[PDB]
Amino acid sequence: TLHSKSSQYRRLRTEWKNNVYLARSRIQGLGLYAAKDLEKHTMVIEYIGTIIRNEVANRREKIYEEQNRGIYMFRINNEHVIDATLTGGPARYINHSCAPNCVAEVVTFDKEDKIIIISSRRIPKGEELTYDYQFDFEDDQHEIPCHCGAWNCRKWMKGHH
Ligand SMILES: Nc1ncnc2c1ncn2[C@@H]1O[C@H](CSCC[C@H](N)C(=O)O)[C@@H](O)[C@H]1O
Ligand SMILES: [Zn+2]
Repeated sequence: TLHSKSSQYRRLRTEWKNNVYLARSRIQGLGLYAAKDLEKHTMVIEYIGTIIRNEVANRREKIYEEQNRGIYMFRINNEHVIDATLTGGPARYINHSCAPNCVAEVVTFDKEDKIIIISSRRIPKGEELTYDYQFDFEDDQHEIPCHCGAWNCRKWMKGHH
């Protein structure tokens, strides 16, 4: 079926290169933009990387912090993180917004769990892609100023300089 989840994912693997482009962000550093008008609830790009445990992720983040380099991770849940720092794709440049246009959802395809960035509304060509990073207050991580610039911006987020 053309509109099934598995078919959407299969189309994603061939189309994602045409959905997005990397450019200077209107938020911070580099960001990811819609290369074309994207319909609502459409799969945009997969957050690829290496699935690791919290223990492993915290040890990696220390390693990275000692280098002059960005850290690129997506937390799936309390147990696992996708580390995109070494093996990620352009989805790792997607910035946080307190008022985002995309959502990240787990999708299972041929025996694997995947994080797919999905539009939560129509996105015009040239608009920056964002999702909400999901920083819970219960300690866990550090936190930096948020510069997403939205009206309801919580002024803080999880991350690094
Ligand atoms: N709304 C926002 N406000 C401030 N910093 C942000 C942000 N969204 C993303 N970032 C920064 O981007 C990182 C997440 S990865 C996003 C890619 C990053 N902009 C880059 O050019 O490499 C975090 O370390 C954070 O510092
Ligand atoms: Zn914000």
